[PDB]
Amino acid sequence: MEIKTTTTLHRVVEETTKPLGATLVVETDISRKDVNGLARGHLVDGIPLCTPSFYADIAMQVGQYSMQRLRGLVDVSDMVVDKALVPHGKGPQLLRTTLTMEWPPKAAATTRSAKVKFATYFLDTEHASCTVRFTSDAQLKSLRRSVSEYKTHIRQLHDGHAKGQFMRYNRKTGYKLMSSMARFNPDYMLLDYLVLNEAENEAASGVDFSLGSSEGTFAAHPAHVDAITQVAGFAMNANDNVDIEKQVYVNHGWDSFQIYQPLDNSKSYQVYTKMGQANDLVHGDVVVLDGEQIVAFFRGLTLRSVPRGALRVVLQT
Amino acid sequence: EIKTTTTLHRVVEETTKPLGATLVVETDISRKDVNGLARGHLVDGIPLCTPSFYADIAMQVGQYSMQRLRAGGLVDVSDMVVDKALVPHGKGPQLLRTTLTMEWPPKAAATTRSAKVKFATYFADLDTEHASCTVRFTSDAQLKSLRRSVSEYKTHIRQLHDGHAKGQFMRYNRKTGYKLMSSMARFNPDYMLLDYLVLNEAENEAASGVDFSLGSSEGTFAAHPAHVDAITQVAGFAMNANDNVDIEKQVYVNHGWDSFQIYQPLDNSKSYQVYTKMGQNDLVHGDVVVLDGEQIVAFFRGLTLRSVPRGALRVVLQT
Ligand SMILES: CCCCCCCCCCCCCCCC(=O)O
Ligand SMILES: CCCCCCCCCCCCCCCC(=O)O
Repeated sequence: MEIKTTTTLHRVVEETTKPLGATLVVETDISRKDVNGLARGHLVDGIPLCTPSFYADIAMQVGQYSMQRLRGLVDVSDMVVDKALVPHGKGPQLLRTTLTMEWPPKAAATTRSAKVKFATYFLDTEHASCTVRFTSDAQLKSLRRSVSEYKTHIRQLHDGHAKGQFMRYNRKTGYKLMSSMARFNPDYMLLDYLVLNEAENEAASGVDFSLGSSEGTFAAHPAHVDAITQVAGFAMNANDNVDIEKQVYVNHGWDSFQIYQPLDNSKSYQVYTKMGQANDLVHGDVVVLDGEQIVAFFRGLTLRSVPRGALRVVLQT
Repeated sequence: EIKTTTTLHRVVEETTKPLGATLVVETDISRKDVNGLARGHLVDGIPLCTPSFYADIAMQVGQYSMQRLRAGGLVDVSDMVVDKALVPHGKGPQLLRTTLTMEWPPKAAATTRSAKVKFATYFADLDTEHASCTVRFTSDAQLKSLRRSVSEYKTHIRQLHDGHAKGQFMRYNRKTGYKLMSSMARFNPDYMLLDYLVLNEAENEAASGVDFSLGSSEGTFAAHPAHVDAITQVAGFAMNANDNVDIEKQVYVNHGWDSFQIYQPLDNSKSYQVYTKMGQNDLVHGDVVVLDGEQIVAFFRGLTLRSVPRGALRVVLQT
């Protein structure tokens, strides 16, 4: 019955079932040595930051649990990041995840979504929220039919590079290109290579999870998931016309995220995205493949253009 | 005469004698017409004067001394050694004094072919000794040799472009290249003159198009500091842009060079082709050639870069 504790889910604070719904509150001390390093995924202006993928992992966990006890794909949807979470590492820093569900009398078994909120307590700060959904395989089946199409897009990008049309970045050079904006926890530096067609903010990347350490138990390793979103972040910020000393594209959230095959830390995967031009926001889909197999998919991944200076000022505040 | 220019403000001392002579000139790097120019690179928020700044002044005091001791010449800024960083504070006057000294037999001075030059800052009524070099009134032997190798340099350049066209080498557009180096150093906009650069990392070999029309370069000079620094930037980028070089830990910085000659004016409206093969203690060296189509424009022989810890660099500059 009880939910399994993991590297990213440490304790159950509250769990109460009710006739018209239920509530599940879990806790994670992001200062604990087995997870503190992981909670510090990005580094901006010397300030450590927790990535959206961190919340997504916990969401999948409390979602998969809730879905299994009222009765198989869990979609971490409508992800919204409101305030940065800085893992200070000075004693306990409790991140509380609250999941809530509602349903008509004796109809709990048909519930297909739940609201999730993420906030730290010493209330400290409300950081993010999302809606976990127990979705259908309609999208998966659709993606499977488009596999050859994605493969062709990927192939065309490599052919373009082979003709000197698009840039191909080796891992260390790509991270170097982004280094004035942000540095990454070594365990998060999983992009092996990336071919970028700047004209369409379109990229094909090889992500190799064997390039980092990922010990622990998770639903979806935060480093693996963040790596997937990094392909889109790089596609935007690596454009010749984007001056990262003045304006940069940062994570905002996403509309939908589904994983169909476990994210193996010994394997490499192919990631493809065409973000496009796009007010203040840009959005696009990101697909992950393992050869001919559909592994995961972000629908509506959203990035926001913000002043580099303002970003710094806020983080330093 | 010793015409004053944007980088040479006034004569502090000039004494000619039987066994030689001395020429001391002064440059207030805070003056509005040259202050921005003296701030070529920015490392950890600290502005830095580039070696090319000294080279410009050296060419000036050198050309002057040369044309003066003769009844009529290529000036080589050789043995350039940069000892201490020069940080243009912009807090009032900052006097950079250039001292040139010559020596010769009692017979005739018209045969003098070199002069010692030193660069150091002094307060208003010594601050730090920054660099030194030996200006030489050289022959055209090297120029003639370089002209015979033009087709060879052209082929190296062509091969780099052909490699890129096959996906073998990286080609960096101007802004992307500066972005790649931005965590290590930022540049005065007038110094961001590299239009594109094709790099063969295996041999730290690069072919770059430098376009002087990409920056502002108003004023009078012998060799504009931004133009000359841009030439050396091709080699600096070739080294620091290697995938195996982690600029968060180690970086290749300017050290100086053995020889530098300019054969054609460095026109601020033109673009030029720059080629270097730096190849593999803590020092690396190589030659850098500048072409204008089929014409040899300039040449650095023995340009030297030094590998230094990124953090140590920061600590030193902050001090
Ligand atoms: C082969 C390329 C390797 C380099 C990959 C770099 C990934 C860059 C991702 C840019 C987004 C990071 C910006 C941090 C701010 C934020 O999103 O909250
Ligand atoms: C097309 C490429 C454009 C980018 C050109 C970047 C030139 C980088 C040069 C690296 C040397 C700069 C290091 C400063 C420290 C020093 O030399 O004293």
